[PDB]
Amino acid sequence: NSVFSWNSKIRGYARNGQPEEALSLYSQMRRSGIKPDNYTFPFVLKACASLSSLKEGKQIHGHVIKSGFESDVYVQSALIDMYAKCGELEDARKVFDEMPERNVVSWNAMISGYAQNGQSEEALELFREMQQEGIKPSEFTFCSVLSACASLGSLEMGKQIHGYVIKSGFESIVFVGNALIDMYAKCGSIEDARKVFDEMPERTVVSWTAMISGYAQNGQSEEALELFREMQREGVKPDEVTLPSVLSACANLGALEQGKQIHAYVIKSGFESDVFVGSALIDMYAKCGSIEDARKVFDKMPERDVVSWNAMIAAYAQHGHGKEALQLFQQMQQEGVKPSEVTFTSILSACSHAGLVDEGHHYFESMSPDYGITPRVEHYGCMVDLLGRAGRLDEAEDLIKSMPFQPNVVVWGTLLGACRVHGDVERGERAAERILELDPESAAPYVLLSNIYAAAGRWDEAAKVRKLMKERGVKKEPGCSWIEVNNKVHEFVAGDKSHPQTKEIYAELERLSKQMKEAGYVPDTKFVLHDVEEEEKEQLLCYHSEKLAIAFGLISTPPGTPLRIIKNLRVCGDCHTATKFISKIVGREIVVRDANRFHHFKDGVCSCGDYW
RNA sequence: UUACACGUGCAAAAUCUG
Ligand SMILES: [Zn+2]
Ligand SMILES: [Zn+2]
Repeated sequence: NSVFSWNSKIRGYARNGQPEEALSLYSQMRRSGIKPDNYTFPFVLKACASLSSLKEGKQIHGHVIKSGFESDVYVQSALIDMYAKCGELEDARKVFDEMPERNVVSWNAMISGYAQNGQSEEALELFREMQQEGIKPSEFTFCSVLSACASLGSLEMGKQIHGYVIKSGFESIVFVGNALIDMYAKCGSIEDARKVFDEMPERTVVSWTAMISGYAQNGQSEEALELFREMQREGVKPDEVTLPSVLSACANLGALEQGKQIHAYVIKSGFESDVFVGSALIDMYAKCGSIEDARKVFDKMPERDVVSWNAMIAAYAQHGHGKEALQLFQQMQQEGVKPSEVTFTSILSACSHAGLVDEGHHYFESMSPDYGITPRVEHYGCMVDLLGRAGRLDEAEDLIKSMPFQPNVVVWGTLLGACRVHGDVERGERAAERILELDPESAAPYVLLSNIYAAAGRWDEAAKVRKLMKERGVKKEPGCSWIEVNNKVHEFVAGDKSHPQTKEIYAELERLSKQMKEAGYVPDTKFVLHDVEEEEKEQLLCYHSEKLAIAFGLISTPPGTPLRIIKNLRVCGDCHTATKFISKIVGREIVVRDANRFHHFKDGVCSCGDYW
């Protein structure tokens, strides 16, 4: 044929997404005796960068040398991109440094090469050199350096780039705007991200995903879910990257139903084999009270990274299956998956909630010797949690002081919560004091100390701690348990008499306590922390938040149906005993969550073995 | 005049009285 005919065929396949066809035609063209020129090399090199075929890229680079195209800006810039997309920033920089003449694209190719290979600062440094040479940026430049800002978190740098974008007339480019959304979220300004998102003239799925990820990562899970529904309302179809962030919001909200819907979408749309989708699925099921479904997703997973293992390890940890979490960590090492810091936080949390004191000390002490993992403040908080639940409050406080980190509200709150369980009034005062200096607005140290005093019979003291809370304007979030029945969650506080079906819920509670009394249940009043006679103390135990949520569940669901209840507070001992009696009385498996840990009541016992 | 583009999931604690 001709060089034009060969170039047009190669050009078509290189930009269409058929890099091997472009390279096969390159070989046939060379065998044919047709000499490729500067209109062949950029598209053939583009195909190499697409396939990351470094060996062929150097082969074509050799052809460029022999053909005498070393001074061509198009050929050299394609060489920069090829080496950069092949993970060879050194050779990409050597091409860039030796170009006798470059343009914006050659600068963009090198800057994108740095930013795309975990090299965000050398990208910004080259971008700053670009101003000193008076090179006008393009939409590609601003899109690439905004991705570097997002990775580094420099908001003031990105604020300057956003301004430069507007002054350069690129604010309506969908790529540039998508970068601004991701940058602003990753830099801590979710509001500036929403402003760019709202003012956008055109929004792809990347636009909706970057906004939703920014919300779910920032705690606003109700809003990421609302934008997911609004995205479907506008006819935008989520890809395989949208659902992981969406499922992470379902896990935070206990939206077991919602998360089930996404799983059906995942099956229908062929995303079932994606690691991110699988890791988000096991995390969703676990945080929603279904360790069984979480294990099923982990089993069927065709491929697993360290996050998929860490998610299932944290799944067992949160559900009190400490031993099972430790078997998984061993198969991780046998299957050649190195443990991260997130791995050790999860297995240490598993040992804490399951009482594996010996094993918890082993993995913690062996975390840095036998593994490159160095201790974060989260691993020490796990140890304070482990010792606190084992009753070793002296070792817990001594670890807090000797900690190579500055103590926080979590690590002292762990000790304070443990003092509540074991009745250490003195240590409770000390722990509550250190929390108030760290944060004076947290209502937890007040109610905790008020509960500690009231448990000790120090009513006058407890009244003053409650008095001091009301005068400092400290507001506490109501302890409540909710239960999803027919896609409608149902919130219940202790002694709640505001529910529509209150009289049938309470009559059910009366019928239940009748059977519980015959089964041998005797409520103790030492667990009631109110200075009230015995007649109302047993009545107060009867109407706790989860006891209302159970009573509503078994009057609105068929008999024998498993019930799930999510609370924001730890269950007391007598209510843990009462739910054990209820589990066999009603013939159901009742899954109740504390602040984080899950209980499983079945056939008259709980999976925690009365250790939580 | 070719070449250069953006979005990912897994981290320890506490509120039974709002
Ligand atoms: Zn209770
Ligand atoms: Zn239990």
